Amino acid sequence: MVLYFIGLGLYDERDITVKGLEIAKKCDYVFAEFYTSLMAGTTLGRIQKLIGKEIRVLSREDVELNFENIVLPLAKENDVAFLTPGDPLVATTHAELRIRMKRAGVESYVIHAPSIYSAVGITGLHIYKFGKSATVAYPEGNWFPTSYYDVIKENAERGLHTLLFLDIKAEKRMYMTANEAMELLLKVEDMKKGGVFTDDTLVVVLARAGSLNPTIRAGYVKDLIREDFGDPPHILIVPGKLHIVEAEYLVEIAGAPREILRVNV
Amino acid sequence: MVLYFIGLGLYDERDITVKGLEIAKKCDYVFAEFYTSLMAGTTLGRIQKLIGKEIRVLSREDVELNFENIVLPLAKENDVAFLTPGDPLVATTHAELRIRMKRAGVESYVIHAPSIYSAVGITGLHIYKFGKSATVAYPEGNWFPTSYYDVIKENAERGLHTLLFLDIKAEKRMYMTANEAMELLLKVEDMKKGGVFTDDTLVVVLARAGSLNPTIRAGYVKDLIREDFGDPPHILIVPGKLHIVEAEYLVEIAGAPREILRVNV
Ligand SMILES: Nc1ncnc2c1ncn2[C@@H]1O[C@H](CSCC[C@H](N)C(=O)O)[C@@H](O)[C@H]1O
Ligand code: NA
Ligand SMILES: [Pt+2]
Ligand SMILES: [Pt+2]
Repeated sequence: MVLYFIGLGLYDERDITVKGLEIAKKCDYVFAEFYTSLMAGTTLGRIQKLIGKEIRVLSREDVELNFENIVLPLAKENDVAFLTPGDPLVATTHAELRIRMKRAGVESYVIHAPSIYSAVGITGLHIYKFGKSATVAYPEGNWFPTSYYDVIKENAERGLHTLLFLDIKAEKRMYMTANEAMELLLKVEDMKKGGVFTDDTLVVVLARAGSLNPTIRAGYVKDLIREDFGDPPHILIVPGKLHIVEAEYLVEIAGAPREILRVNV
Repeated sequence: MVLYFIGLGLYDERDITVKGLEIAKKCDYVFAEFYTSLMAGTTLGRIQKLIGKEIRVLSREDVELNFENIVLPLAKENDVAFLTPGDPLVATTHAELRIRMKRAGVESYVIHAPSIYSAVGITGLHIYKFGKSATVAYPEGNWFPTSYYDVIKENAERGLHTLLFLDIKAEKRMYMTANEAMELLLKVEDMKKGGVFTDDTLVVVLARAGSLNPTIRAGYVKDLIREDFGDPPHILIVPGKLHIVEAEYLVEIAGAPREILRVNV
């Protein structure tokens, strides 16, 4: 009868909510996708064991082109679950999926889970101060995306922080590191020369949020661009004018240079 | 003392994550606070029953002024859990708390949970398009705050959505409804004449996020300002120019007027 959008959380299979687990356990069919993000702390096997169901993993093409062709033949007889990393509707196009299903006569429910979008709070940066978000995409051939640079510019001018989701090619097992995003940004700066992202820009890196020991680091690009932040996933943040308490957190928790406390300079 | 910040999630006692529940059960002492927000879909008794541990509630004062005298000296040699609605560290007081503990030589870990910041994704509005967020506070005495109005203007001006939290008196359990928020915003519009919030402005109201049956409504102020959105807490969002996909989602899921497909896209 119905379709469940169930988020699995940030890091591992335990990041799912109790609500999500109890509902997943009782679904007749369980589908999942693992291309919108990376859950570096678990495996398909562990998730299957926790839920006690066999999980059919879908590729991006299966979902975007054949979702209703794969699910309709079931959702019309049985309860179906669709599992995704983090929160199913955050920084994905899965919301549009609910539209398809509804037009096809299948009602759906969403079960939220920890998302990187709110997890940024662990960096000490005021979540309300974040502005428009962007994604740093891998260049492809001659195509070199650069719009994320303009987003940073617009937010920074307003004194707002910029959350930069990093690119991922799940089928090639390529997960963009914060180091790589910084290299790409330095190159876009070299081209545009807007003084938006340079060696002296203060950035914040959050790696593997959701794990008990995520990597939280802050400092100037020149010092962090070659630093090892551990395995992916990574998220990069370009803060705006800092609040003193934001600077305190970055210094005391993220090991930032004590000089940022002079938010005046 | 190792301190575990554990988020309780959006609505009820099942919104905590499997990870949070298990860690909370392993902790010798479990504290909680419900002053930053309330868990409107459940009760302390129900959360206590699920966690299977005695839950010691702490007031805003207990936390901000005496946390080191209550939690620490109690949990000399043990692990302590501190339960908070939503996702820990989203609220500023939690981040400050972590800094304080670190200075006191106390290490802490964070177990994330769904936050309203990511949950709003259920409105169909793309998360990347949200800009600076703000809170609508009641005017009182000789004080009439209006900054939240400027936040809307700056965001919408750039085609960004504005997430608006509504005033809450946790201790007294009093909430500002979306209706009241709308009246206040119109009152501010009359004072500023910015053409930012009027009877023709498109807004979205979200209530009981986390619940399996949340209330998601979209429409013009003139139509929504007297609608019954149910029990608080409510969340008000003033979107910017809509993506056609966003608009279709609002029409088909949040019952928005077909009219938005040509007026707000
Ligand atoms: N646990 C994590 N730690 C650090 N970054 C993460 C992360 N999870 C996701 N990200 C970031 O977000 C990108 C995927 S976008 C999908 C986000 C997911 N829907 C959610 O709600 O969390 C990743 O490439 C990475 O840039
Ligand atoms: Na935001
Ligand atoms: Pt989208
Ligand atoms: Pt919250």
